[PDB]
Amino acid sequence: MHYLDNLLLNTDSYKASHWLQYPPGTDASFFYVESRGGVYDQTAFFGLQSILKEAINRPVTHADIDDAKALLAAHGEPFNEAGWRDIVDRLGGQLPIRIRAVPEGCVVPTHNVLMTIESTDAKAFWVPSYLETLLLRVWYPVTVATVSWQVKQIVRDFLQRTSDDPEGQLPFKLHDFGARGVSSLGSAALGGAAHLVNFLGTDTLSALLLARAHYHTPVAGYSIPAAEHSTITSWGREREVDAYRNMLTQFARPGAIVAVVSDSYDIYRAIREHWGTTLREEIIASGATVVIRPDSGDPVDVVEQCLLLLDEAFGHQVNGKGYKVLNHVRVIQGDGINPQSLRAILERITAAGYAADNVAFGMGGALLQKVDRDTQKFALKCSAVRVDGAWIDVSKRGRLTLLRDRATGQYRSALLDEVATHAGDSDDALVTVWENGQMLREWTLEQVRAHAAARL
Amino acid sequence: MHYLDNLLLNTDSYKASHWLQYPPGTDASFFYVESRGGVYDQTAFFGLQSILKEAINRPVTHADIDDAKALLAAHGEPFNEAGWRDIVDRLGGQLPIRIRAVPEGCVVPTHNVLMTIESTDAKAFWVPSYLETLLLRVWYPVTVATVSWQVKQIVRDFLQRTSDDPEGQLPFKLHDFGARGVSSLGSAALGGAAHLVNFLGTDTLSALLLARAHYHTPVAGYSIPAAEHSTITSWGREREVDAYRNMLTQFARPGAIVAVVSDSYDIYRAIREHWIASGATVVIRPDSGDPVDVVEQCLLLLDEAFGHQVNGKGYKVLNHVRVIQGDGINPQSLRAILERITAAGYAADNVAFGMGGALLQKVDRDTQKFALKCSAVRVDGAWIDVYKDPITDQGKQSKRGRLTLLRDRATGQYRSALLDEVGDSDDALVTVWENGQMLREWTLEQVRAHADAARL
Repeated sequence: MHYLDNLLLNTDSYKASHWLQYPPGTDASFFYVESRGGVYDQTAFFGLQSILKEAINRPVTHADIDDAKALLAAHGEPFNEAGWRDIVDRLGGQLPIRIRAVPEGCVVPTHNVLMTIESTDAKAFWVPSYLETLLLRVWYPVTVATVSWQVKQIVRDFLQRTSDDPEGQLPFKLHDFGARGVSSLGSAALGGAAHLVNFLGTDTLSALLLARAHYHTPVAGYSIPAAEHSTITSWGREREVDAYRNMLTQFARPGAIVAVVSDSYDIYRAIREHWGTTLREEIIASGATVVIRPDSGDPVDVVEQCLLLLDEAFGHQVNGKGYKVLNHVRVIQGDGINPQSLRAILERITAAGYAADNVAFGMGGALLQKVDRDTQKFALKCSAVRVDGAWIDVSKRGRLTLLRDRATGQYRSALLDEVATHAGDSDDALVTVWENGQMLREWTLEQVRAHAAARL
Repeated sequence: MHYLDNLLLNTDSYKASHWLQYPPGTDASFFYVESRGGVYDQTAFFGLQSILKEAINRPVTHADIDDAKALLAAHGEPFNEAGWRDIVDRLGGQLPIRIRAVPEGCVVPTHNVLMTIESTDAKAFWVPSYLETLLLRVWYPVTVATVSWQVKQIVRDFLQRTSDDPEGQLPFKLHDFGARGVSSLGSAALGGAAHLVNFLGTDTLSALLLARAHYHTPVAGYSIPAAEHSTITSWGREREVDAYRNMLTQFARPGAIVAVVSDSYDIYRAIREHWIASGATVVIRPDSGDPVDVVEQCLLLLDEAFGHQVNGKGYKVLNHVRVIQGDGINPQSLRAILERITAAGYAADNVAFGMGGALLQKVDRDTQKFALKCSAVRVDGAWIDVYKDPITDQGKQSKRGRLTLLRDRATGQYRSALLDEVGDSDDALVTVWENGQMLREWTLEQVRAHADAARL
């Protein structure tokens, strides 16, 4: 990625000449980030720590300026060469900004300050605006973390009603399969880590690498061996049961979990005859759990059909809450899953008397790629500048922060002046996470996961 | 950055388990890529060269294996340590695969082979499937290049009918400003470069860096200084005319082009309520109103204040001023604008378009139904077709066997064909990459030539 290792070019073109647009005598600038609404009423704030670590990873250099000046000139943009040289020569190439943010993992209602960015040097007051492009991409990890968090609340509800161990089951019920469906490796890593705020199951190895490098977590998630259509069908139709038996031979051990896509030829026959008759005793003797995966048919209907046929072959127990738990086998549905279809499946199977323990869900592109900056109407806005020594407002206005009520937990946005006058009942909910080149507050993924305490 | 620098972990977790699942006697695999349909009936192939240069940038090493071995064990996957050590020790850490692709920039109807991947080593025959995750993300640059190419064909049609210089105007008519609305820096670079296949205007500086590093083109695109609305709002309402005045004295010079943003109502007051010498062209961007209506109204008002000349086709061309619409632009609304303004008698010269998230982010793997399928394997010395039964395949695999793409000599038409059958057609794929060596590479100039030659 060394070709992209120049912070001065990690911006929109027109920002190269933007400093010339401020009023004469401008001395400082203040910006905030918020969700202005969208699909969900609240957002799980995540990813700013990774953005800052990766995008601002070294001092700016004179060679950075040389390359940027030449490229921008031929590209058609003026460039503040003298201003950047001053940052290199006088400020050590460190950016004079202060960033404050709500602790990552907190879930905050929309229309609220989530981050603020302020200039810390009078001559280089324009730096916050230069960083708008790379900082506003925080919309992506926030939105993925929010989608994942919203799904977690849905599953938790049905597990509460129908399972004897809701919180033991819950972290494995949404599995991220989206690395092939997202637009970049870097997006897979950050989007996948955003899912891991809420769940433990992932096939996005890049998310483990980002969690290890940026969130102090050596092993942030887990997965299982799983068959693909192409390995099954390479055996030939006549050897479908041998392909399945090989999955057991390689991977079925006591306590192990193994997923097998079972619709290469006919999933009803696969369950009734191959798994449920020919291989049944081998599965029982393995001590393993076999997870059946449909990959065709109506997503809701086929999950219920699978549970019924698996029940007929393997039996069930009834749990403390009166719901059936299949013996030795589970179902995972990755096809056609969104929060609406996921809730529909859970509604269908619990109404048929099956515990939500029996099923798990996969999302791929619907989680990592079918999100955009408008999903939660993300915005980064200038709220105040200092001109001739006086702070001037630029409907949210002035130097702002986020407050949290100590008794109710409710959030609201406020002027910084009111942290003192409202020291009763409310605390400042933002913390300073980055200032003048120094990251000042780091979270572990464990801490982020603890914050994501939020229910609704 | 460096935390993602291990090709062995740039895959889905279950791919670590995958080689154990093939039948005894397997020793080759074959894969093809196609678009199965979707929004558009043809796709511009672009981006594989950047994916290969960045994702496979060095030989695999023993250190890579040690790191992958330890993480995957903790994560829950088996790992083919011996197979990877053999690749490092016997094959120099070079991946034993052959990739063939249509030359980048070529535009191919859907339902056609665009790429094939085949194993080249009998022991390491499982390597192509291991790379499926990172290779399938070629869907993204192909899809962005396709959206941009489809916009180019619409604008081309209207310029041919109403402009005296269609091909001179065309490359500046769609401007990318998606860098803040895309999910990561890497996606901004690769998606932004996909737009540069068709057009010259971009605010995505990351795309310039990728075009230079991966497509050998140091200055691939251009932009102009542009007023930020909120910075103008920082001068105070009583000095808003002062703010726009500053914009021109800083940037407006003879051959220059400068953009000013404005609320549509203030364009009215400026010309009808009353609220040329620099030699520059000023491009006005309205920020309010309906996209089709407001562009027509701006042209009418601007005609009042600046006048126009009639070109050789009979259409009015404004003096000194142009209009760019960057709000609400998608291919359908862009065509509605061109219909309206040309019905009003204005040449397509007068207007340009911007797309942001709508170009770089609001696309997914389903936009062009992008597929990568294993279509054949060799087992016990015989090549066999690989496929799900038609009743469960749901149309996702249209082809079987070892395949290529042909170009008809008489008609220039593309069609897909079995390699064993391959008469008045030439093979349209070239071998771009084999066993660690990039065998055919393109400059962006060549890519653009391919795409610009394609029509409809």
